[PDB]
Amino acid sequence: NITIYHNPACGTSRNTLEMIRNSGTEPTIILYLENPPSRDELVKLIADMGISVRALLAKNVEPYEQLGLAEDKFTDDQLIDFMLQHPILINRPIVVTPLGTRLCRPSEVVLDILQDAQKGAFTKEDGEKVVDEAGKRL
Ligand SMILES: [Cs+]
Ligand SMILES: [Cs+]
Ligand SMILES: [Cs+]
Ligand SMILES: [Cs+]
Repeated sequence: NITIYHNPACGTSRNTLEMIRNSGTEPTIILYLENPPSRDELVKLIADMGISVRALLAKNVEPYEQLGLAEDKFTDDQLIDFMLQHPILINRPIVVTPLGTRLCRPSEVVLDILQDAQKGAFTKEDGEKVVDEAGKRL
């Protein structure tokens, strides 16, 4: 039972999706920019990811820049509500499986929560080797 909050225009997100698929399951794909999680869902996701709210914030996007989010003047809940109101602020990809939830940055973090091993070697789209045919992480 796998869900990925995906951005098809992001290489990290594409590589993570192809590793989910190479473990033998097709995930539910949520295009978070157009359908972001709700507030309770977002809070849960963050809790399950084990990271700070601030660590999920994408920098180098318009709302982060124009809202001055780089400055330490925001509570966690203010940052969560900015994420709900401006979903491009949610970094990507977020993957949820029966084993847990992770911000998969870098993409191979997803190997921690995939239940089934990669079915064969996996090489990222830019040629970076991740797992060899034997299944060893490179
Ligand atoms: Cs939602
Ligand atoms: Cs695993
Ligand atoms: Cs293998
Ligand atoms: Cs890259």
